[PDB]
Amino acid sequence: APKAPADGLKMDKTKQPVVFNHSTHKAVKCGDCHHPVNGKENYQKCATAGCHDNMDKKDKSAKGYYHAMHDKGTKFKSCVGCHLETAGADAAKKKELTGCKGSKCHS
Ligand code: HEC
Ligand code: HEC
Ligand code: HEC
Ligand code: HEC
Repeated sequence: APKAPADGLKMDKTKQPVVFNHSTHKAVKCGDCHHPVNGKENYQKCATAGCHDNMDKKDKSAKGYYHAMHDKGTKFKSCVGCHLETAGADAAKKKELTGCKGSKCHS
């Protein structure tokens, strides 16, 4: 059994880095993010080679890193996708959780 790491993890593959905290996602099952691949939940970094390693922000295939982090209608919920659902009709929360600028993701 893997262990949830400590808060303050940096997602820094790009020029727009994001801090991910596990302690704020306790309500979400590990497997919802560290999703099955070949029938087993995979705990490798999302951008591991052969994973979401296409750094072209325009790509919409499963390989696209930007895509996996931001899109709706994806096989597993994206950061933004889940956050949208979470905020509901609350404009303040929408800003905080889904804003492109001045949000909890991107200052
Ligand atoms: C989505 C909301 C997540 C849930 C729920 C959990 N984790 Fe997570 N974890 C997530 C991210 C985006 C990252 C960073 C990965 C990257 O590419 O930077 C992590 C990181 C981990 C790690 C470290 C992996 C590494 O750096 O090699 C581990 C071991 C880990 N997470 C385990 C873990 C467990 C045990 C969880 C449930 C209790 C869990 N995660 C939930 C996103 C999300
Ligand atoms: C390689 C071993 C991977 C790792 C580590 C992570 N992902 Fe993944 N992801 C991978 C595949 C092969 C696929 C398709 C799975 C399938 O059954 O089709 C996915 C899919 C996604 C999706 C859906 C994309 C879409 O529908 O267009 C998302 C949103 C996603 N993956 C996100 C994600 C994140 C946040 C991860 C790190 C915590 C991560 N994946 C790890 C391969 C691999
Ligand atoms: C649902 C399946 C989620 C997914 C996938 C991810 N996040 Fe999330 N996030 C979720 C909830 C329910 C909450 C708390 C909402 C609240 O304010 O009440 C959060 C919160 C965040 C935050 C703010 C708190 C913090 O940890 O600073 C951030 C910055 C955040 N989430 C980032 C984030 C990223 C980078 C994700 C993809 C890798 C991601 N979330 C996925 C629910 C869900
Ligand atoms: C957290 C829930 C996010 C919010 C809200 C938005 N984005 Fe994001 N973004 C997120 C992550 C996890 C990442 C990758 C971090 C890393 O560097 O590893 C990003 C990155 C970007 C980038 C960089 C793309 C590139 O140069 O490769 C861009 C341009 C970006 N994000 C744009 C963007 C927009 C337009 C958003 C509103 C719709 C937005 N982000 C919100 C997570 C989060």
